[PDB]
Amino acid sequence: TPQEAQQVDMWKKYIQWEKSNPLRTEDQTLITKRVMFAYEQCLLVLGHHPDIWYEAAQYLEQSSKLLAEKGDMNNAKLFSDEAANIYERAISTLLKKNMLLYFAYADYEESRMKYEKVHSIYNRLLAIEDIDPTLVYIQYMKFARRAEGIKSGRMIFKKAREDARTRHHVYVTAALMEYYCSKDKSVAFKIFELGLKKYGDIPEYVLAYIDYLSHLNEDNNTRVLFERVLTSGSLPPEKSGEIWARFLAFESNIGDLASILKVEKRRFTAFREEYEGKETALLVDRYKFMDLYPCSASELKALGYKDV
Amino acid sequence: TPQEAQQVDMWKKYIQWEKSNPLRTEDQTLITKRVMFAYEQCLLVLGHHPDIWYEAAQYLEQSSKLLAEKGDMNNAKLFSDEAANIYERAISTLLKKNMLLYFAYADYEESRMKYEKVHSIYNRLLAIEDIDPTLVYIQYMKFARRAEGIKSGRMIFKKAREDARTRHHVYVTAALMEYYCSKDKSVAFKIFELGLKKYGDIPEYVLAYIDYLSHLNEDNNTRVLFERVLTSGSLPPEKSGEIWARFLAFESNIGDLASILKVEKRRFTAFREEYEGKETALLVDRYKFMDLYPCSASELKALGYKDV
Repeated sequence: TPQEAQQVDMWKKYIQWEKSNPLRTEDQTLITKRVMFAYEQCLLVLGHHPDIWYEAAQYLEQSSKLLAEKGDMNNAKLFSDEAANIYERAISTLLKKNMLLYFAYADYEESRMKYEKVHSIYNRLLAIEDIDPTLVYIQYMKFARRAEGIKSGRMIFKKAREDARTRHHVYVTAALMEYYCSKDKSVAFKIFELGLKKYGDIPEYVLAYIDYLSHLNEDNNTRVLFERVLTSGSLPPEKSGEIWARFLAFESNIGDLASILKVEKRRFTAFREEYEGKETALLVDRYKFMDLYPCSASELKALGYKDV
Repeated sequence: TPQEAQQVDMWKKYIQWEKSNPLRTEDQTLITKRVMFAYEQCLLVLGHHPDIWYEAAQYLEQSSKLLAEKGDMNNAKLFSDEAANIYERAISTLLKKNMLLYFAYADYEESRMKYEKVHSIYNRLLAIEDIDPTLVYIQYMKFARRAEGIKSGRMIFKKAREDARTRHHVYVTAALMEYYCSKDKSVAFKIFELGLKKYGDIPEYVLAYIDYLSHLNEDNNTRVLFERVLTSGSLPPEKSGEIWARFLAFESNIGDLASILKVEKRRFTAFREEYEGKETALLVDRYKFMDLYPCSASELKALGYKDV
């Protein structure tokens, strides 16, 4: 609502004034106390805004940093700990399923080295039945690996495959992790293959896999994967649109005109209904390269051309 | 214009009807003529619709294949050379500078081994002063590679650079060609570097480079590239949005929380204006993964979140 936008601004503009140390004081612990009081007053009527909680926690974070740099250690801990309580209150009441704050809180405790504290935050979220954990497992994995090594990440991945709610993105994340961090193509291939087993009918997963393999730059292996995913019967034709496109493109970069036309023919087959009476529309994707088109916009729509 | 569209559809149907050979005749060359006569009358008034020319040119090419597939060589060649003149007529009259047709023409003549003919078409087009040759050179190089070889491709790439109208896309194409075909990273690097001098300010080109390098999976090199791309003044700050997200994503994949936050701080520092009092919206990009967001679309809305 437009009216609420104004409340949020009066609060933020007011908190800003408070942050500009009106007292002209120098006792940082006193400024921070006045600023927090303001945030509190704000949270009483805007407790449903993730940003309010986040910025407040962010403030105690920067504050604690200042008192530390300026020697004061006692208040550096009090404010550091208070920040974490901000996150706790956030997810413990008004925003119980807010992934954004859970992740912020996780990162904050990770920065403070409280790894067990982190583990309990992610798992706390996961234990909430009505949410899509996919993105949660990903963050969790990135944390395990980052702070406890490969083996730790793998355990989180395993916990992810065993959760019925997890979706395909988790396999992509795991496979690439093995490839980028472990520098291990062998396992990358294994996890992708494993995910292809249950998500061979999801174009974004298949495309995700196709893409990883393409960049290895070994023409043959790449062609096999293309054939396998397109010709296994797992991926419906109505959804193979971009796979065909990618395949065409691939044959264009390192193949020959016979490979290209041949593939473009198999696609027309798959969409004998779709691109019917519009072969010219399909022809465009044979020439377009990142924002460059064989025809003008108006000319391009008069062909009935639509692009992914 | 609705009127225009109605007529095309109208004629396409007729032409199509004539293609069904409503009066069952085992005389193809006659079915063809009847269909071509239909096309001809259509091209007489709708010569400005590329699809009509191409589709007609295709039918002939197919009729030439059905006749040649039964022994009748005479008509096979007759209809083949006929298809070619349809392209020839299409670019010589109403669509003098239409890329899709020149490419389709070139491609057709190429499938018939008429390479000199091909070279002529690409050149007749490049010969036209007011057009964007970029995509024309890209296609020419592709042809030059498959038909005459890598040494030939590099030749078209030279002309492409020599031409003051060309845009960055040609460098990306050459660089990747050297990578995907020549399997030569050393040259891919030079071309990309060569190009980087002329287009360090074009986010599209830079992202293309980063992406190529990034997939080579050598951490420190990728990092160095990011630092150069984002650090030299060549890239207008307001157009760095995406590069910074790639950078943050990159660190998120293979680095620790510190480097992640370090890059996030630099991103913010380069956008104080942009995302101000909207720090939370940026935090979103720290977690998002290929279509999975930490918040609900509406929640993302309130944060003033836009996707770079």
